[PDB]
Amino acid sequence: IRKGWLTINNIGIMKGGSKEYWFVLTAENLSWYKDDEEKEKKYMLSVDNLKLRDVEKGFMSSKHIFALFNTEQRNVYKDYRQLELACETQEEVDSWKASFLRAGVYPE
Repeated sequence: IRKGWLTINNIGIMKGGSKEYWFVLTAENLSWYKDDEEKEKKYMLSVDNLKLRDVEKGFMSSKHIFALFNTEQRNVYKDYRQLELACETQEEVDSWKASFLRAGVYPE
């Protein structure tokens, strides 16, 4: 539904803390790539089982932040703080959230 660059701020210390990844959001799958060639298909998140979450006051609010989480299945994607995602502006976060809603991701 929507493709573009998207930063993750919660990554295991053996790789790095913050890195930009290519993200493709569809109703069938949420596919994450190291680059914009759409060749690696490193992993995919579930669309219908995944949920959007807002973050409470107290998080680092210079970046615009939201989160992806799942609780119904054992496959919780390693729960890197319930897949916290961040963008430079609120418009990117809202466009992502709307794309998740169109894919089939339910609101909180």
